[PDB]
Amino acid sequence: SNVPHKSSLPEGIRPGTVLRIRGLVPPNASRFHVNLLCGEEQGSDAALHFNPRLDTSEVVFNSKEQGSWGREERGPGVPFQRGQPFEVLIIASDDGFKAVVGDAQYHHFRHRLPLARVRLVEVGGDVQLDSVRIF
Repeated sequence: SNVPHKSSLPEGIRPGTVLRIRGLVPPNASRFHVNLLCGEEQGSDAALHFNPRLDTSEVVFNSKEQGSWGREERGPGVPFQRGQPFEVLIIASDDGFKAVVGDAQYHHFRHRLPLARVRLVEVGGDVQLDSVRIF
């Protein structure tokens, strides 16, 4: 069973915040996601949707605003593998979110929504989480 992991952020997140996600991509994984969302409602606007796609060998970044998706950005290749553990940082600055995978800077996603609207982090899909922490 895939069960979403939710972290409420009722005072939001400010520049200089680190979301640290550790887990395993299980053997039959298709894709999983890390979403920074504006509210608890299903289909909430998203400042960031980070979506490793093992099935298509891509990592997609997008936002959702006023109920519509933005233009996808892609990182280089896919630094995740079925059957292997990973660590991702998502780091908030004034300018955007930096994604770090393993020991490497991976992608910068410029803010599209104001960072102050973020209220929730949801991690789900085909992933077995070790831990999620927000600093």
